[PDB]
Amino acid sequence: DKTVRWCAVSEHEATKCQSFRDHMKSVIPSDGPSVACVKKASYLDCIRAIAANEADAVTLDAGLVYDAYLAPNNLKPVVAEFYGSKEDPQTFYYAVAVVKKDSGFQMNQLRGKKSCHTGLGRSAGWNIPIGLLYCDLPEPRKPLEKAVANFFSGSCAPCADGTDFPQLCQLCPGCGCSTLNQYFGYSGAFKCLKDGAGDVAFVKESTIFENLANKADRDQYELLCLDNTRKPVDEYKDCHLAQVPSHTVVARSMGGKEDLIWELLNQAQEHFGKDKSKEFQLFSSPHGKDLLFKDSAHGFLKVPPRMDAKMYLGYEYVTAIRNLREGTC
Ligand SMILES: [Fe+3]
Repeated sequence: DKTVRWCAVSEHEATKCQSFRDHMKSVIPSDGPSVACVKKASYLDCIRAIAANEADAVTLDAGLVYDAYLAPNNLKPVVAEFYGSKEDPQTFYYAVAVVKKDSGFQMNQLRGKKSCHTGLGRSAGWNIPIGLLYCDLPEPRKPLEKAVANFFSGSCAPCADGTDFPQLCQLCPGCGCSTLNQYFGYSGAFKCLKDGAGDVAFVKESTIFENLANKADRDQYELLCLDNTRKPVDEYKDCHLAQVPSHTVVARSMGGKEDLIWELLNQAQEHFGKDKSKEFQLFSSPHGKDLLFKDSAHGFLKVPPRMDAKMYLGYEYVTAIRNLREGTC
């Protein structure tokens, strides 16, 4: 019993959140957990809000989970999304590089091309691809934003500083850090490529399938494999950049309501999980893609007692992120 203040980032998420609140009210008893919606302009305002006791929960891509863990925020992962199916839940997904068929370039010929990123600091859209290309970048590689802006001939990296690094917002003026920016997130990064703004889109394995329903339309796209070859979009298991940890809901370390957060989400997935309700869907919405939780998610799993961001993410991934921030070739 009692309120979980969910942090909605911008308009579309705020609308889905208010719908969430309302449908949970209709099914959950007077003594069950309820939802309140707090709207912020970016995921960063959400991390700050939670730390400052203005909100309680927000789902973050694993790469952002690391930053949220850092002081002075010190937030921790409490609930994780899982993909695949309820039968064989996957707590990881694949980072892939989508390109158009016959565009004539491999992963080793990305210099000078235009790039579409989900957002600065995110797993598939930034950490993995930029980590792999790091030494191919021109010195000085610090700041990273400058070396990246100089490698490609223009990009859309939502949440990046357009003032200091304009080329990083060339494909999406302003580098908006929410769904208000049409080239934000997985589906936004894919639109950026489909529209012809960029040459490559750093997204996950399900993105193209979530956007193009016909196989004939998807046959016009390919994946860049690490062995400097290309494979069709269905062969991502044999052509991906890396496997990354699933998105996770984070909360305060003190007075964080993690029990209530789990109680709310567990009930939520039961009533509004995949194929559960005709009235409301937790993992989809007429208002946009990946709002509050990823559309590709099938449910939630509780994170073990007192697990910190570092242990949750793993040694490898945390090293990848570290090596990107300082990093020596
Ligand atoms: Fe992600």
